[PDB]
Amino acid sequence: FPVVLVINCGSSSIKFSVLDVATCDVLMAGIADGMNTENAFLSINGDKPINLAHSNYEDALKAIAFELEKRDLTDSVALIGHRIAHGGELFTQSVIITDEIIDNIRRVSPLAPLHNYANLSGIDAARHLFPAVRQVAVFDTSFHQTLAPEAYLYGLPWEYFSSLGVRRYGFHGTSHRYVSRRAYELLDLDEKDSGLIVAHLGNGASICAVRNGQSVDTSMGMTPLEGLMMGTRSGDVDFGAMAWIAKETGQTLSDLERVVNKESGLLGISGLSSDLRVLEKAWHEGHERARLAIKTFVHRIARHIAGHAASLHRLDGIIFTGGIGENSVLIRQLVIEHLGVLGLTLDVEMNKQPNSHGERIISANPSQVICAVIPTNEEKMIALDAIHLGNVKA
Amino acid sequence: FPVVLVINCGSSSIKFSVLDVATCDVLMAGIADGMNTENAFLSINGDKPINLAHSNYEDALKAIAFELEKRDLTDSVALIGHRIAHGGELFTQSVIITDEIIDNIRRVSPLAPLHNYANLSGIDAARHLFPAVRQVAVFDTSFHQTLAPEAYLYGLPWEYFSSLGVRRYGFHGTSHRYVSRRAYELLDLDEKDSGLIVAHLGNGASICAVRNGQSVDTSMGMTPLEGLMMGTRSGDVDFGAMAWIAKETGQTLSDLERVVNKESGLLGISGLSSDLRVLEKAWHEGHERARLAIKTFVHRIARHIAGHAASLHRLDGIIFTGGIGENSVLIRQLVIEHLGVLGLTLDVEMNKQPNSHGERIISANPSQVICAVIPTNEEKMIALDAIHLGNVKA
Ligand SMILES: Nc1ncnc2c1ncn2[C@@H]1O[C@H](COP(=O)(O)OP(=O)(O)OP(=O)(O)OP(=O)(O)OC[C@H]2O[C@@H](n3cnc4c(N)ncnc43)[C@H](O)[C@@H]2O)[C@@H](O)[C@H]1O
Ligand SMILES: Nc1ncnc2c1ncn2[C@@H]1O[C@H](COP(=O)(O)OP(=O)(O)OP(=O)(O)OP(=O)(O)OC[C@H]2O[C@@H](n3cnc4c(N)ncnc43)[C@H](O)[C@@H]2O)[C@@H](O)[C@H]1O
Repeated sequence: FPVVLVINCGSSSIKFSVLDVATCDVLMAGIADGMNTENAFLSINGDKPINLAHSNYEDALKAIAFELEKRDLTDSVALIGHRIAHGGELFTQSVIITDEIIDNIRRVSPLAPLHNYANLSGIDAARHLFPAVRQVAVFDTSFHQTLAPEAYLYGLPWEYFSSLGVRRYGFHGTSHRYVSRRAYELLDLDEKDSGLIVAHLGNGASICAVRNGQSVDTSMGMTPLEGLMMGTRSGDVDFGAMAWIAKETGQTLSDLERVVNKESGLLGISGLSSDLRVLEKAWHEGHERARLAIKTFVHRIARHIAGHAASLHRLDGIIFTGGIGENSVLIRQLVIEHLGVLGLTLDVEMNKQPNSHGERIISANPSQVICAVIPTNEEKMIALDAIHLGNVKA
Repeated sequence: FPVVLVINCGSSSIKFSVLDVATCDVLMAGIADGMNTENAFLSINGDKPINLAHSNYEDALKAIAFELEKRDLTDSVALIGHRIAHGGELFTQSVIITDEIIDNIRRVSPLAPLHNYANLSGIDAARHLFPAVRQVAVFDTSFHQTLAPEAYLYGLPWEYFSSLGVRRYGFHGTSHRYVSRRAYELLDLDEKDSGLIVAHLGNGASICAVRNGQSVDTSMGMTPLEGLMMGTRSGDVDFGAMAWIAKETGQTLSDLERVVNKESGLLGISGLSSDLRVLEKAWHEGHERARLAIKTFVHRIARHIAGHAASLHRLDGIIFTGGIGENSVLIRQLVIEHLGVLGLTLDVEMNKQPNSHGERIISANPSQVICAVIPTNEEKMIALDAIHLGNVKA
């Protein structure tokens, strides 16, 4: 009864899950949190916030490793999956982790230094604690590697691309990939003659155009800062505006980077919260800046969905996913009503249904494009990649 | 036989034209150039590049004022029209210039300091040299003042909007307005139940969604730096990318501002020229970076056209205009082929025709959206506003 241990070893946390290989069901989940800090803890299933004060990335996983052993799981771990933030141009698919892969992840790390050096910290720990276990790296950029240069180039001087690697990469690749594969079933589409837009709407948020099974445009950039407005991120912002602000307030690029990344977005406009549930209720209670944040948020989503549609030969489906996309009856409806130009017709009884109803269509019959909600499952996508790679000879 | 003197008094030049009131035809045109410099000259109709070494904004216009008098035109100048770069939120239409208007243009000047202080330099000169002549200010931002907050807000903290006025303004307002008014005739549309996208494609470039006669979205930002890739401007650029470059090369926000504004775009990608004719031929001659610049250029136009379409209830027309939009058979075709998702069908015999054929439809009958080329005429739009305002009592 083999299992897969999935790890996302972020800048300040290690989220993990243990999935059964035969059914891909979660048997255990958890989050080590407050990493590299004095107050570090490990909450499995939100059941016993066990203190692990002053603990590194390997300590957290050595904690977790014991918890699997306390449950006799350690000896069924046949595979380990690692979520990697950034694969630059080197990674176009998931790979069995070897010394070469480590070097290569290390080479692309300058593109996402905070997050990639935490991913490597996690691989290092896992390799120690599970030496006879095959391990697999799954990159959030890799699905977007099929973008053409016209879709990934910035209008900067060519020098910045060829010597410094400045180009669009895009993220949420594992979600976009997973969700698009699931849409071909739900919508009864032929992958190889199909056109989808996937709106991954969580705390971080991005659109992806998937033409014939392949990503052909996505909204995030070299960094997660491009495209949609999100929880705390501004989304697309006029560089001339940012330069004008600099002069006016004395702020530096670094300062404004923090603002754009940590204090902007739903949080920034509303002045209340990055949380959409909080803001939905605030609007309901007559809050005006909450209403503006959401309307702005919706408008930028509508605008990118339509804009990413231009990279398709035909639009068969729009799929919503993520915490916001799976759960917000309002935002889904607002966005879809903002896309009447594309011929969309919402079915509000279908749109009203909670996420418990799973993969589900939410558009009427007259609708020229199918709209659906498809809960993402990144941990399952990582495990399926791991399972496949478990049959390989290295 | 009254005439209107139209002036665009830019950062380094004064373009002018003299239009007949009864027919709106150009009787005289010219460009004072190399302003605030040692080598300053005045080329009327490209006929006698008259040297005017070391001359201010009033000297240039005093030169021009004499040339009108040498042609007995000075005494038929019934109206003067001034092109203003930026009207902030104060100007929503064209106005008879008074002391109040001057103060107000001066108040909004921090939003576009280079260009607005040159506009005021031009008003100052014209007011002196033509004291009994009614004068009119026409702002490139004013047409976009009908944008809703959701369409003009950035995802920055609310503070930056309410105290510093950081919002989208958009430009090419006079062109977008002019061209959209002309499209209602060409396409036999009712202005009040209509949806247009106008692609103003020149050296500077922007899209505008015009719903029921009103601008509801546009691609430029607080500054001309947002949206489309253009001649020397990058267009939309990931702020995270720009911050990453800063760290890597030691460059400042100011440095990167210059790069983004003056060295990027068609120029930047190709390494050859900001000129599209040069690049069309370069591609034809097998040049790869010329081909990439154009493809990138086209792709970002297609993406914004479709994205601005989301702000319409229905898409009746896409209109091309500007030096590139009026004259590039290739780019028009490429862009339209990149929008097959919207149901466009090009008529290539119609698309092949040069600009001499004027306002013209370039789409087939099956096409679900009419596509057209409509030569812009900003000087005529300014004069028509002036003519109307000549009937007012101040
Ligand atoms: N610089 C960088 N470079 C490279 N990689 C980087 C990076 N920075 C970060 N990364 C990486 O990017 C990856 C993804 O990061 P994120 O983009 O931040 O993660 P996410 O997909 O938004 O998922 P999350 O769980 O945070 O939000 P959820 O969908 O629950 O959605 C939460 C939202 O859903 C809403 N919601 C939930 N239920 C709701 C309901 N019933 N109604 C309305 N809203 C609801 C909530 O209110 C909330 O607003 C991470 O691995 C991270 O390490
Ligand atoms: N920071 C700021 N804030 C506020 N306001 C500001 C500002 N900076 C500037 N402004 C103002 O914005 C206004 C507009 O500026 P711009 O945006 O720069 O002007 P434009 O509309 O591009 O017109 P231009 O004449 O330069 O180019 P054209 O259409 O001929 O098109 C030229 C192109 O067409 C191409 N072309 C011509 N014929 C062609 C053919 N046959 N085939 C292919 N291409 C052709 C050419 O190759 C060339 O590439 C100005 O008043 C300016 O002062």
